[PDB]
Amino acid sequence: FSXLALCA
Repeated sequence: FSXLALCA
């Protein structure tokens, strides 16, 4: 996915 819990 694109952005879960570490999109940083």
